[PDB]
This record gives sequence, C-alpha cells and structure tokens, in this order.
Amino acid sequence: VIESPVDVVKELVENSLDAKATKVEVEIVKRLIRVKDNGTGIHPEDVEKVVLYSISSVSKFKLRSRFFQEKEGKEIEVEAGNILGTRRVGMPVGTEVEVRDLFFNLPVRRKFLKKEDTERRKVLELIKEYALTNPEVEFTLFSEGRLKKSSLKERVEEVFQTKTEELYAEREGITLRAFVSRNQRQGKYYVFINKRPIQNKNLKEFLRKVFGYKTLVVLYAELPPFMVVNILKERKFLELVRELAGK
Repeated sequence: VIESPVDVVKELVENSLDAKATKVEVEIVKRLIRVKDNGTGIHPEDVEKVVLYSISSVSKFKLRSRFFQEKEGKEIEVEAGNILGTRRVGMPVGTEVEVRDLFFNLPVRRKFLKKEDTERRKVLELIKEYALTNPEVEFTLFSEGRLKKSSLKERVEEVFQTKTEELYAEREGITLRAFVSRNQRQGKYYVFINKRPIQNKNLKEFLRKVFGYKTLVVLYAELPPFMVVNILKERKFLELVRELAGK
C-alpha cells in the first residue's frame, strides 16, 4: 500500500488533516520522511496500538504524539516492525513521524524506488494538491530548504507564483470557479471536482481548447451526487466550462 515515499507522506498528511491540523510540516531528504502535525494527537495509551494505522512502521520508524489535553506526550521507536521501545517527551500538541531509510530491511522494494529527483517531484506535487484543496491549512515542505504558505483565500496565486484572474459560473446544481493566468511559458491545467483532484487528460485537453494553449488554469467544481477516474453527467458541466471561459 506504500511502495513509494509519496504514499508515506500521503498517509501521514491524511491522518494529519483528519486530526484537525491547521499546520502541516513535511520534510524529505532523499533518507528521511518527516511529517509534523498541528492536530489533536494521540492518547498515550494508544501510541503503541496505532503503530501495530501506520505500518510503514516498516521501515525504521519513529513517532511521537502529545494529546491536546495531556501534558506529557509519548514517543515510540520501532525498527522493521519490531519495537525498540518508548519514552515520554515534552512536545507541543501534535504528532511527529520520522521514516528514515524506507525499505532498508526489504530490498527489491528499495530497488523499485525511483530516482531521487522523481520521488522529490512526486512529494512536491502531492503537497501542491493538498494545499490547493485546503486553503485554511498551513503547509510547509522541505527538501534542501523550502514550500511554505499560510492560511489564505486565493492560495492559487502563492503556489504557482503568479497572479490569476478569477472566473465563476453557477447553473443548476453545478457551481465551478477558475483561476487563470496567461503565460508562464507552460501549460499547467488543474481541475478539482468537489475538493478531489482529477488528472483526467480529456478534461485537460478540453481546458487547453477553451482557455489558452499555454495557460495556467485551476478549476474548482462542486456537484453534489457524483461518482469518483470519475463519472458525472457530462454535457451540462462541459458547456458550463465553455461558458465561464467566456468570462
């Protein structure tokens, strides 16, 4: 279920946002993975239980969590799924997890692992998706050093480092917004249906056609009862995309 560092940071950020974190800090070096958490954190009694939620407690794993009504906080260290033992630590409320040579005890997993730069870009794109999805949550990313953005309303302008025009349309059940700058030497077309990101290449070529061919486009869509690779009732959505590209 893991297979990659980007799935490690996916699970740890996923639990972090499930914890009502408003601040998520991800550090990778390509080896450790670290995710530091603003959230409610784990009860001390459950700290050893949850390690045997995260597995990927193989490999070489260390966690510490303070629950928000507990004054103490607790750290467990395991290696390759076997516990190297626990201690109490003063920490702020939240969780830190450290990963630190994934797949050391299992080669032919570790040789499946891609190039340094490739996994770095996978982690960076995932943090981009979590950021564009969650404007009200801080995110930080470290590789050498940072990538950072705070609570915002248009966060599209911070992550893509450009100024966007905002477009809007609502018809029937469908409400969809767009953020578009014009140039940036490159097409980048992002589409979010509900808050879930969609990589569908048909929709990105459609966005290439109705918007500009080298353009930034970030499209947030809301339709209530749909399916999610995803299925919807396509014609009225796509003609609504044709609409608001006429501003």
